[PDB]
Amino acid sequence: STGSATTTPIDSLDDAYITPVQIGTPAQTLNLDFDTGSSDLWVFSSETTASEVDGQTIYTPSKSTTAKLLSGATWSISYGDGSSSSGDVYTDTVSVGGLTVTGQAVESAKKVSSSFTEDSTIDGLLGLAFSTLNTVSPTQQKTFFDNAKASLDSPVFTADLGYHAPGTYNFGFIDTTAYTGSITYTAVSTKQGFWEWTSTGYAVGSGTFKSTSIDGIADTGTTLLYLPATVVSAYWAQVSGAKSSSSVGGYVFPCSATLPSFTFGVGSARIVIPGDYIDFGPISTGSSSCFGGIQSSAGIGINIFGDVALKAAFVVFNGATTPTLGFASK
Ligand SMILES: c1cnc2c(c1)ccc1cccnc12
Repeated sequence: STGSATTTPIDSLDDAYITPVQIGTPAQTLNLDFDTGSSDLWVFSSETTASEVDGQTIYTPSKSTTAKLLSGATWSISYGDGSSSSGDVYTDTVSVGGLTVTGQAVESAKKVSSSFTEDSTIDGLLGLAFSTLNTVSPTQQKTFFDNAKASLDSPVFTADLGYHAPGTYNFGFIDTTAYTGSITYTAVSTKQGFWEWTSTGYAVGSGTFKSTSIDGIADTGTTLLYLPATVVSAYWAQVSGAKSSSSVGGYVFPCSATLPSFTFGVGSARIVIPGDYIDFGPISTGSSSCFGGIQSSAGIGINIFGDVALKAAFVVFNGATTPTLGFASK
């Protein structure tokens, strides 16, 4: 079997992407953020504290004939940006673009932190990292991808994110018309539970490529590209007037400046991120200072190839016995 669904940016900056997901019988459609950096499928629900819901579509397990309370199971997640959510667990039928999984753990949120409440367009998250990161206690649960794996024609999912435009998430097959040239595959380490890989270097604009190993994670749930301080400093040194601002919390640049492109290595292949993709607009309404899409990972502890980098490529997440990541130009 296969699945194919369209993903759409939530705003004009591509801060996040939402993909419609059908949960329960009869179907309840919720717009979820597909996150390859986490492993919990959690949603806003009829059980969420009324004051913490601001416009989201909620899942109502009492209206689903296939919903089952997973007696005594609880979940609690604390994301990298200080955001958190927690609640109880149900099992229910979940479908993504025609691909159906029965008995998928659906984590019903009882409490959500304010940053989730503020994003009215995001109804929950669909975790696509490895199942060892799932927070369900006392019995850890499998991701949607892990549950679908046996049924898929091929144990892969692909991410084709658009720049200020809709894109596609495909499950079970590789669309050979969605990319140009060939796909370069690279090794994945699953030790921390992430799609962790090693980039072979980088270039700023039309400069010389610097061969250096950069260990990072392919993360669809992170908006920006977080790289070591040395790399980020070399990029922003090429932008007149760019500087690191502690009040803003990162590198900012004059909105009138033209940004150079950024190249990252995947084996012997090169993926070019156009400079326009690194512009995240004014820091505040009316400001002539703009926020950069390439930031330091020094305070994070891990390098993250977020939406800024992934949207410049066709990306294959190969969940075979020995997992790999594929990258192609598009
Ligand atoms: C991810 C993280 N921080 C940001 C954005 C996206 C977009 C705009 C912005 C403006 C000021 C400060 N941070 C951000």
